[PDB]
Amino acid sequence: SRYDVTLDQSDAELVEEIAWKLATQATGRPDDAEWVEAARNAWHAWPATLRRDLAGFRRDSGPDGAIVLRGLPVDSMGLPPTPRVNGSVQREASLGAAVLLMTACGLGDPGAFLPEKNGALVQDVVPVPGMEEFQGNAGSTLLTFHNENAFHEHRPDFVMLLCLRADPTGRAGLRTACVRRVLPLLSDSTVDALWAPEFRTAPPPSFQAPAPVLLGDRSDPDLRVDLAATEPVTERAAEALRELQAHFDATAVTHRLLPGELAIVDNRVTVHGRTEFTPRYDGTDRWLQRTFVLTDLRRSRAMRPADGYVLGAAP
Ligand code: NA
Repeated sequence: SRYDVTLDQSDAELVEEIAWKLATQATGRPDDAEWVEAARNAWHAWPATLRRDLAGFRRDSGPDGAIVLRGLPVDSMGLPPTPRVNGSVQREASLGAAVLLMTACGLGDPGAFLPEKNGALVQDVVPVPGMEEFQGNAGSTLLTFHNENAFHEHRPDFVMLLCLRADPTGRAGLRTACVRRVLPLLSDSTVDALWAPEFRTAPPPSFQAPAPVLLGDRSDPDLRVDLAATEPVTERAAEALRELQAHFDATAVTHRLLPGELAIVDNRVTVHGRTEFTPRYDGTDRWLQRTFVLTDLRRSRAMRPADGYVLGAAP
């Protein structure tokens, strides 16, 4: 499958060399524009095979709206214990930051939101004691299906998750479900409901009108939904969300990520969630790093002071 790519040894070694050079030699640190520039330049040193694979995915993300790359460099011997604080981010140069920011610059540009993880471009996904029930990075209860930052006009176009350390307990898996798999299975009444402006997705409290869930083309729509946050404004809308959830559940691909695996989710067409797990809280738990990609950074300029990578309020 061209949506499941394992790097061959030659390509894996080259990307490792490139990532280490960026991580150790580039001036500044990942959130600095000069480091993102070094990452952009380093991306273009990647093997053509992988650049072609990513370009193909950007053009058409396929029936599941997701790709996984396996065999990317991660510093397993050098990895510290899994962080255990909420809001954990990667401010220092590292191999994980190098891989994520290079790939972001290949697909578009990286971006982040000031009210979420303090606008860091590379964010940790790690379980935190006391946050078990949270619908977010720090939680370990079932994470309900959603588009990332569904409320936001400039929500991520892609969400990238690089696995540093697998969940040792075997119960955690990333779940992705694409509107392309479910649209043909939905009832006419549900489809009609999802095109109507009868859903309210209010911003989270940290970020300080009724609209449709389905967007764009009738046969190949985008979608905008968060099954935790999106509120139906009518009864048919409520029924539509229940049917949509059911079909997401039935058609979702579930992935237990392993070190060196990079999952890239097309957030225009694919929702994601996560199964429940019981953290150990002993430094050995699941550790992903996450970076958002904007396919056209220019569109959010009004929200990006100094033409930076951190989106805040407009106008
Ligand atoms: Na998410």
